Amino acid sequence: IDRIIQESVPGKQITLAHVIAAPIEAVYECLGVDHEGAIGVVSLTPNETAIIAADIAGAAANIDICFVDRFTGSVMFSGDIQSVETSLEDILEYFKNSLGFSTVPLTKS
Amino acid sequence: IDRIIQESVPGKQITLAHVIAAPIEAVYECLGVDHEGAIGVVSLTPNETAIIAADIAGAAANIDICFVDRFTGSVMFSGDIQSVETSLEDILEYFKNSLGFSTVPLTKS
Amino acid sequence: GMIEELGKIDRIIQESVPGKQITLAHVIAAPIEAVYECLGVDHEGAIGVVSLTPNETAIIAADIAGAAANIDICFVDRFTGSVMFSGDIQSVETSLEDILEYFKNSLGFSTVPLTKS
Amino acid sequence: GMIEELGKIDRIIQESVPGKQITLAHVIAAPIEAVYECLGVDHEGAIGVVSLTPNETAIIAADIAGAAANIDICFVDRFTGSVMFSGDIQSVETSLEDILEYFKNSLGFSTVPLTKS
Amino acid sequence: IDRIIQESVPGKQITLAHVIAAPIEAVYECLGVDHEGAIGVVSLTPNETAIIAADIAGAAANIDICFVDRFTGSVMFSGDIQSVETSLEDILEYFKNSLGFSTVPLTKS
Amino acid sequence: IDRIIQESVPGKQITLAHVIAAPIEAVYECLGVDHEGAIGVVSLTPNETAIIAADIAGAAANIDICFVDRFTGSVMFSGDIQSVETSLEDILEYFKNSLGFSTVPLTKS
Repeated sequence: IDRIIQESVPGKQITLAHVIAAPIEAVYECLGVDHEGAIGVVSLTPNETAIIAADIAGAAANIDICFVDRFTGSVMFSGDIQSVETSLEDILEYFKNSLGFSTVPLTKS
Repeated sequence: IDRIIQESVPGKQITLAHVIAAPIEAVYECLGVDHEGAIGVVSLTPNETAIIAADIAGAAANIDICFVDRFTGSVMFSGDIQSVETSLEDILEYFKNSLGFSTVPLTKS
Repeated sequence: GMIEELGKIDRIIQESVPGKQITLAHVIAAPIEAVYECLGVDHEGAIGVVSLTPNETAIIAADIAGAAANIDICFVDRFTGSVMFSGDIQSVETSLEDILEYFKNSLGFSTVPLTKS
Repeated sequence: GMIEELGKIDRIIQESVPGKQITLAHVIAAPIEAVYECLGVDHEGAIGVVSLTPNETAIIAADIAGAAANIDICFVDRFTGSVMFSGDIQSVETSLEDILEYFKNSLGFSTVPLTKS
Repeated sequence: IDRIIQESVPGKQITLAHVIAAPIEAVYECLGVDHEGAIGVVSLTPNETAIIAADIAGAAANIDICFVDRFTGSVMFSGDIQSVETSLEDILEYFKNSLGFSTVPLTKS
Repeated sequence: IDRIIQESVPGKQITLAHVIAAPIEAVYECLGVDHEGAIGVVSLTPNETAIIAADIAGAAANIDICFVDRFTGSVMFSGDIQSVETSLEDILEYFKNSLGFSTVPLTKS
């Protein structure tokens, strides 16, 4: 079995840019939010970029930030489906173009 | 021994999609749940996808969500064996077909 | 940067996912008093210790252990992927064997042998 | 195990150590109200955000930032390797530039460019 | 830049088997122990093996376990220098021979 | 994209051995220390070696240990610039020459 030294640094990636269009009651309940609208879910690396993603999403009409987590690199936000989708697009486009991030497709459930 | 720089990012994978058909008493007690029915257990990466899997499980079948853990990337839920298996199948199908995630088989004990 | 350039250190992206493995399935036949005290358990019998990946499989291993033999579960830890349980040596070994056989034969996970101290 | 054998998945030992890198040196010029609220800071000025490895270098970056320009440190986090600070846009950019130049030129760390939103 | 999927599992290794022969006061103070004797320090992977190492060390004459940490994979114990050294040797020999661990030399400060 | 199994173990490395010669007030305040003298900062792997580095630092020179963190693998200490530099030098020499660890230069700001 070969052995190597791995110098570990964070990559630059959005691994999830997702809208739950019509969450079930239990999902609203676990976030502690109003049981209305869609939920956007973002996974980012490095984790500090959560605050940047939350700032992009929360600037848009109809978007309320549910939480910004710099410890896990996660953002969740609420809005109508169309607002949530375009804010996910704003995040993907900013991070791809400006920070050279690897990105995933916008996904929907 | 050589040295390489590793840019660490989360992968996109379900590593466990499991039903315990007839849990022992100690296992119901560790989850704090009613001592009836089957338990479904899911391991996901990136961890934020736990909320997506919980939403699919609750919409797929008459199950009770035990917890949704975005910190560990884990979901557990309860219901009759058929209901829990339906929920696991719907998670695995959606994550594979719609998210392009790596998946595992639906496993049973 | 300078360290990387002058060291000619290469760079790769690694997508991290958990593997599927039992890395420890161990019986302490006759624990010392301090080990029983650290688990907060009765100072009698053997202790079984299991290390699993991914960590959520701890609850599956605990269920098999308790169904396999007359053991008392000490803890089931889905945060660390760990299970510990207690009982007479033969019961603890039976439970460890049943965990290894299920994970190897039904799940196809990588498994270590049963080890004893 | 069966999954590994039939998938012909190879196995390597990786000795994990931290690298030496700034992965983020970023100014939010005009934060939204919710971002100021999440940091618990005055709702005025730009925010600077730094991601460092190894995480203990957060205190070094905070010291440079505060010495470089009239900024207010929001937090210094040696557990996550993170620094955030606030001030007028030109002060926040000066502090980020001074962090990048010190880490690149004095320490030889890998560094990203200064980024703006 | 190449990209690979890393299936992460714990290795089997003792990375540290160390005796501080005559700790300074501050080191005794940080462990909350009597300011006498040497300190043995063990780093193990997987972390659950801390309990096995603590059982081997604590069985020996003169050894008191300071702490056993299954969350970090760490053990610290106290005794006279010679007892601490032979207990570190007992741990290294058990884990190398029985569990096939990679091991380091016994080190001393 | 190919897949490999990575057996993860800690490496043996000091990644930071740093003196802040004249800290700003906010930095003394974040550590909760007297606003006088230099600060030494050490990053170690495996994390248990923090206690070994703290012991060497305290025995090397007239320094005050701020914290010894075996959870993060970190040590910080305070003293006059000469004392702090002596302590960092003794840590780097011992870890390189006696433990066979990878080290970094003694760095200054």
